[PDB]
Amino acid sequence: NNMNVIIADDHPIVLFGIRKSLEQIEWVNVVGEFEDSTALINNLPKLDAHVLITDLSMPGDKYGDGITLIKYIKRHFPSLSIIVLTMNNNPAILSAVLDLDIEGIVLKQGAPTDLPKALAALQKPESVSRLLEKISAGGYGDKRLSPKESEVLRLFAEGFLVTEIAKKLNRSIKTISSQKKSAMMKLGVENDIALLNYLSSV
Amino acid sequence: NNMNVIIADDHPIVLFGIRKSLEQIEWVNVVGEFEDSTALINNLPKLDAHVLITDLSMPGDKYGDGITLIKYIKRHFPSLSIIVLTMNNNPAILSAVLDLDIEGIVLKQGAPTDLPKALAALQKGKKFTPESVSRLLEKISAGGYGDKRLSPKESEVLRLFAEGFLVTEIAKKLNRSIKTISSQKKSAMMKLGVENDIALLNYLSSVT
DNA sequence: CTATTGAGACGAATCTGATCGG
DNA sequence: CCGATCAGATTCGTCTCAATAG
Ligand code: BEF
Ligand code: BEF
Ligand SMILES: [Mg+2]
Ligand SMILES: [Mg+2]
Repeated sequence: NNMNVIIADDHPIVLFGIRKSLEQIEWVNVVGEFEDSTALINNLPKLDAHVLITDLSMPGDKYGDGITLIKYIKRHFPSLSIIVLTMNNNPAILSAVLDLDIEGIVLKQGAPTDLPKALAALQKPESVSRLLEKISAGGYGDKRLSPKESEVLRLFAEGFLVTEIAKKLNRSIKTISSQKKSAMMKLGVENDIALLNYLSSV
Repeated sequence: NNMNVIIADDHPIVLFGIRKSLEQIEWVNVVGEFEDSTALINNLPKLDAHVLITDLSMPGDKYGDGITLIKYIKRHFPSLSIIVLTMNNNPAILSAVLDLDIEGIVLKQGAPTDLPKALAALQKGKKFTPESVSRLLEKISAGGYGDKRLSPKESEVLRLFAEGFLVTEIAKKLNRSIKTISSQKKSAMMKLGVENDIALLNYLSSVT
């Protein structure tokens, strides 16, 4: 059958890279290419699209990025299937993204033919099973953050401050401080540096 | 006239793109596609290449990631012109990356025509510093202020802060007040081009 | 001029204690 | 129970402002 796909990446090289690879599949039609959440959300309605390809680390003055956005897309566009596609390889972040009950995750650091492997499944997941098994079978089942906790442990590595994260996600500095100091408690780290080391590696 | 190109990026979707971006240029010939800095080095002598388009942030066990690697390649593989294509948006990093005699810097956040125009400079023998790059060059650049040279104490503060120590601890630890440590930490971030603490720590990862 | 060093004012963050769900 | 969410008090850290001599 015929699907209509939206591609939402902050890097136009990767964005051209995908559309180039989705020319090969006849029944696939790329009906747009956006480079921020505000652009994605503004022209989402105007386009009849069954499925969307998005990334985690993206700019968004309004609608935010990552889990904050995936829930917002799901909320104000439930009709639309969502394929996440992230450069991030941190089990703690990924752990919370998998609960969202999205159409699938293709990793940016996975072989190129995993994206075709995703759309093949969604037409008639498998992709969302592998990581969940691997993540758990890697000895990182003791690193199961909640959505909020990941959605800070991402933004805090992006470089956004706690005051800044509270203003962007419409909570208080202390609710974020809670979710943050909670996150490190779940990971087993004490000081900002040690957290960023358990975020840099995995 | 024609050349020989290498591409090295951990994300094969980027690698798929970069390769397809140079199919548009008839006189360019793609002669390598590597993901890591271990594979890239082994096959460097085994191929006759005149240019490399490599990403800073990639996995490396034997050889480093970022500035440390570009310093090794400039040392061991000196004939080969390097263009850096990275998702990094850190003035301090990019700055220290720029001052290693690299043919040109392109960004992943930069427009798609940037890599063509960066090669168009290596076609007409010169560099392309895009809008997006120049925008970050503004941050670090000020008027004098020690010619952006860190002081003996400032250097000592960033070191400990990078070790994992807190600022109040360093105040007790280095014969002075919190004001002096904060002052000298904050002060030293203005010189390098960083603004937050996260941006500081990553610059003090590249210098390894 | 800067460098090194601060004091007081103010923000930026952590620490209890409390308030409602499956 | 713990999830998310906050309002006190209190500290960590920064900011405004300004002093030492080199
Ligand atoms: F920046 Be995304 F995680 F690909
Ligand atoms: F993440 Be890489 F530096 F492009
Ligand atoms: Mg990104
Ligand atoms: Mg990379």
